Amino acid sequence: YEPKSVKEIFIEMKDTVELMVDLAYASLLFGDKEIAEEVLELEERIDLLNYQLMMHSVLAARNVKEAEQVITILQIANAIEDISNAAGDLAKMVLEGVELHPVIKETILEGEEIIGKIQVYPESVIVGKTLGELDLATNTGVWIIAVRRGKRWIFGPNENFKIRAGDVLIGRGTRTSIDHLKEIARGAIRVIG
Ligand SMILES: [Cl-]
Ligand SMILES: [Cl-]
Ligand code: NA
Ligand code: NA
Repeated sequence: YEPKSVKEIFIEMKDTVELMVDLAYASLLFGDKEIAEEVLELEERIDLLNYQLMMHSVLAARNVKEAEQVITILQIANAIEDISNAAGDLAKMVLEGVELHPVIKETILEGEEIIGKIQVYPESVIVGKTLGELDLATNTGVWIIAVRRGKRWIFGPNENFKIRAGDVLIGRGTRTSIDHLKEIARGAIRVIG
């Protein structure tokens, strides 16, 4: 079985925890327990990745200097784990079904960076275009963290994911970036970039 590198594991941990925080906020904004459950599942993936990272890091150091260097990696992974656990604490609030103070959703919709729901209409030029080909993060500033398609969720969709009419995109970005993508998704804006 092909071994992974410390960097591959590290990159997945970093990418994953970022997705987790975004999804944690999304679960609070929409009071969505399925999103919240995904966060807890990602928390488990982070623990597994952290374990592999420690296994690799331990085995990779044989002398003092190497040891000192692998320790810096473990220290950062520990910080990532702290963030992962914090995101899990937010998701747990949603799973418990507590009544959220109204300012919470408002805060999520009004910060420098926000979470937004974007409905894709049939006439939108993005229909039929995969995420890889579109790369919305790059071309629109709107980062897609999940997609609701009917009765199913696609979390952290890759480049092989193709957008369809009816899809509901969950994005993270500035308010103006979100309103802009909504116009594109509606069909009002026929041009992308
Ligand atoms: Cl690598
Ligand atoms: Cl379609
Ligand atoms: Na060692
Ligand atoms: Na739909």
